[PDB]
Amino acid sequence: VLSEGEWQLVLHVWAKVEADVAGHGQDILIRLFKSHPETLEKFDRFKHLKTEAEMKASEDLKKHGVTVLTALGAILKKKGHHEAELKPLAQSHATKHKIPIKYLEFISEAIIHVLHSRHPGDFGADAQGAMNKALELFRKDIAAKYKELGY
Ligand code: HEM
Repeated sequence: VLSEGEWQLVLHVWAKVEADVAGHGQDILIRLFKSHPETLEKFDRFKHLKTEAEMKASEDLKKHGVTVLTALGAILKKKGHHEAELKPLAQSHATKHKIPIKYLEFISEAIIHVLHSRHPGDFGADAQGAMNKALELFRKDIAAKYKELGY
């Protein structure tokens, strides 16, 4: 369970993200796809993209990054009380999009990396640790839903 102090560190840096949702979403998905190409293959929308420049030029990718970060922000602001938000997300990702938990670990690493690059003054080690804990909680709770469903 995150402490109040940990949630403050998480939401302080997240408020900085929300100033440029789309640019963060691009950086994060591109890092994900470059660092873990298996993840790109899960996206019929995006698997035609073969270079970083093509990824950065795709408006559809930018739109999707906004969708992803908007959902994540809504979850983070619940400070753990996110059951209702995770239900549909876990269901779609387990049963329709077929995303392993490990790939959620990979996107978490990309989120952390981009936050560090964009917001170093609000993302020192204490804040990095807190954000890691928040994304771990996210994964833990999705994984329990995956297990219920047999994924
Ligand atoms: C922070 C973690 C993530 C969040 C918050 C998130 C959120 C979302 C949201 C809100 C949607 C649209 C509604 C829905 O279908 O549930 C979606 C769609 C989708 N997600 Fe995620 N997602 C996450 C991680 C991932 C990862 C790591 C992958 C793949 C490696 C993935 C693959 C997909 C796919 C394939 C779709 C459908 C895209 C389409 O064709 O329109 N998601 N995600």
